[PDB]
Amino acid sequence: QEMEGPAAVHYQPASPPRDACVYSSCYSEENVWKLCEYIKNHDQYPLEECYAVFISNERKMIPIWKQQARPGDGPVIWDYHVVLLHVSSGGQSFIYDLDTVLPFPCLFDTYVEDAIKSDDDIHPQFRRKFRVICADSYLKNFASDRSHMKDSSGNWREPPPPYPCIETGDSKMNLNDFISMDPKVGWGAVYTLSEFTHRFGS
Repeated sequence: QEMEGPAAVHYQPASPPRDACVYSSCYSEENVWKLCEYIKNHDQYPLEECYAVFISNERKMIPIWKQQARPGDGPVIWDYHVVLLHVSSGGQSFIYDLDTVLPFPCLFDTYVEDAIKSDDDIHPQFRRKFRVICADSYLKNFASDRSHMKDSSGNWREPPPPYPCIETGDSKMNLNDFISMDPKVGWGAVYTLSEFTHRFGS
């Protein structure tokens, strides 16, 4: 036997269940934005406890396991993927990934163990980096005109979300500044996988 060294065993989700959330496949940056907006307006949790987390790397090829786009034990290779992180007040973190087959939400350590896995034996050009943006900053600064989702003829590669493009007073398109893992670009903090787990893991 081993006991753990606050637990949040009665943690109340910051969002509705998965199937009740606004969602479009291949627009996880917007799916997470919409979760942030829900949390802002629901007055249950301080928005500052929440973060948008972009996952990508220099070559824009990151494996993520336990993804609904590929059922089974293999990974999806994304150019980037976005999830929501809630650091609950007691210290336990939860990941909200509308594309995972893991629970929604999922304990942070379980998400890292099963969906991310170790980079130790991964070919180095697939290794994962994480850009962590305060949810308040994400709502204030993110903008996407969806121009990255069109084919060479200007038609949609994947059907867009059924509402107007997210824009701010300052920008109509800065998605590349969130996908980038250059800490001199954009908002938030950039972590390697081990830095990310060191910072938020139990």
